Amino acid sequence: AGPEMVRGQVFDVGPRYTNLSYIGEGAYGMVCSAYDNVNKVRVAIKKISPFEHQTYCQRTLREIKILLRFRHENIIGINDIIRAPTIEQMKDVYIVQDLMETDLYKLLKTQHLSNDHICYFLYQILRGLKYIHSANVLHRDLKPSNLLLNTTCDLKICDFGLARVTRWYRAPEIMLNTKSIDIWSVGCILAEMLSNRPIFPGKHYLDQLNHILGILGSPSQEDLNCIINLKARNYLLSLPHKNKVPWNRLFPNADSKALDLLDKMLTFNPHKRIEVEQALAHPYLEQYYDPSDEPIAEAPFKFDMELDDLPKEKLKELIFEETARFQPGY
Ligand SMILES: O=C1c2cc(-c3ccnc(NC4CCOCC4)n3)cn2CCCN1[C@H](CO)c1cccc(Cl)c1
Repeated sequence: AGPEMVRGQVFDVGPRYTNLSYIGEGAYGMVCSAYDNVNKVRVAIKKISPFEHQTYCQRTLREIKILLRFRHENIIGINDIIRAPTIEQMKDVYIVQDLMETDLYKLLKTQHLSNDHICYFLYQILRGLKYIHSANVLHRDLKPSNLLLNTTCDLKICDFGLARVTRWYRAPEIMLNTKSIDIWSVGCILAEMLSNRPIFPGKHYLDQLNHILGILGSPSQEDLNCIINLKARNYLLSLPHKNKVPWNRLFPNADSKALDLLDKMLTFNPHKRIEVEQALAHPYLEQYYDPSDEPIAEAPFKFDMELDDLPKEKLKELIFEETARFQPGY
């Protein structure tokens, strides 16, 4: 037989996983769907090739430990991990996850969402985020392609590769210098569900700022009273005045409760931005909000080691150890 190959990438995941097809990619790897001949369903297999770069090694170890600890309906998990039987041979890691049918990015390219569906998707994003944040974890890269959907509108957040204890979805703080950065991203996603287009599609860093200011209007002095990059501050002060554009002009036929929540998520000042529990409790989400049925994590997630300080080789060792429990005869 042999090991299978997909678009230039070896996928050494047989014999349990076969019939592979491309379904996505990342900076240092690729995702395929595959047939699992044990559970008799198709799965997703995420191949990661990180070991040349320390940063990639850090993220890979964070992603694995986070996801193996988390357990939540609106969060992608890990069912299996494949890697070589010896550390000298381990060049790749294969993370096996539940297969989802599509993502919100694709959905928004092809479909108009009803207000009820927007409401329901927003609720599930926030319910999952509430769990994440309750563990004192930040996702940091929420965007429509990281929101997976199955046939029945169940939603799951994926790609925890940037999790810690994308320009269009990037909060102003990030560019002008916390859980509030995920809230900003969710705001951008809500706006995108409302109009089927990204609200702040900047082509570069400066242009991103101009797009935000183009809607929010010139920042107040309180908005600028904070630690801020000098270049950014000087740049913003060099700009002419910008008027605030009212949400109901940008989104003429949107539910007014949806816009009220949007306004609170897309607040320039992170300290004034709505937090996830308040967002779930907002009137827009009344029909789904159910604090009886919104799990939080038992304890805040913490790492025992300073991953930032460790050399690649030590991290690779840790990855080898973390993944050992999935090896046969363990
Ligand atoms: O982590 C995922 C991922 C995994 C999945 C996933 C998981 C389960 N099912 C389905 N179904 C598909 C069916 C067709 O339509 C789209 C959804 N997708 C999606 N993503 C999002 C994009 C790919 N990356 C990340 C980058 O962000 C990544 C991957 C590999 C290496 C590296 Cl370095 C990073």
